[PDB]
Amino acid sequence: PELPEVETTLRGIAPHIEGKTVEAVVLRQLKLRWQINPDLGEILSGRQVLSCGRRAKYLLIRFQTGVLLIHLGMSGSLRIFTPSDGRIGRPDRHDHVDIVFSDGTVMRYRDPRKFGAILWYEGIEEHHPLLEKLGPEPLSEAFCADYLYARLKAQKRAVKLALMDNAVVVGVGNIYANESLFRAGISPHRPANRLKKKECALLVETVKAVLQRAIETYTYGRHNQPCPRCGGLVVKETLGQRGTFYCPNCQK
Ligand SMILES: [Zn+2]
Repeated sequence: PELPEVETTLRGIAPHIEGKTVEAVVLRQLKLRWQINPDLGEILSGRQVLSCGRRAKYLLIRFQTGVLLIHLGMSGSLRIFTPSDGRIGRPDRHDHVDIVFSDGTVMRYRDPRKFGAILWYEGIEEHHPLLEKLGPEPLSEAFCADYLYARLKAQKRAVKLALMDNAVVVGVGNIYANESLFRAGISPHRPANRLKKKECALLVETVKAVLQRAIETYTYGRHNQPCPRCGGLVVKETLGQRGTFYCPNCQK
């Protein structure tokens, strides 16, 4: 799951649980990628979920005594059973966590590869070990032109290495990085320092647009095919330990 997948998971889960009271927590597994607190039932039972949100690939269920972090990893997913619909199908070898509310809603966590994580954190999200070294979120006004200009003035690896760095900004993997760097016309190999504000603005805007469309659920893998704007031979290179596609006639 990439960032937009987790965002649509959040938007599909938030209404059905926000404001509800946890009646019980059935644990069918205690070891994922990290150990699950073996006594989540008493911890969550009776305490209303105050809000729900996301940061990078981590879903956050904020209560009044802490926060529950859920990482779906490589194969993880969540599903909501409303009591007014159907029947709750019997669990699986891969349905590890149930959260039963007093409304009847049930939240089931499924991870056939046992790679996700369910962590309970009493403290400040700003200082979580898995969360502190993260940059600002795209889709947020903390991702401005001035932030990027101040963040690229120090290091100047190629633009793709900095864009795919979770410390610079979260959630832009290979696909979105390539697509956003073409649509901006800034080139993957440009020195990060040698851009300027007038292109950092348009690049953060194009990143936001690429991601925003990526969540409403293509210009990459197009080497040796003419470019939609220039028309150029767009090339494919392996630098950055990941595939790269760009138009050498546009992007500088
Ligand atoms: Zn072109």
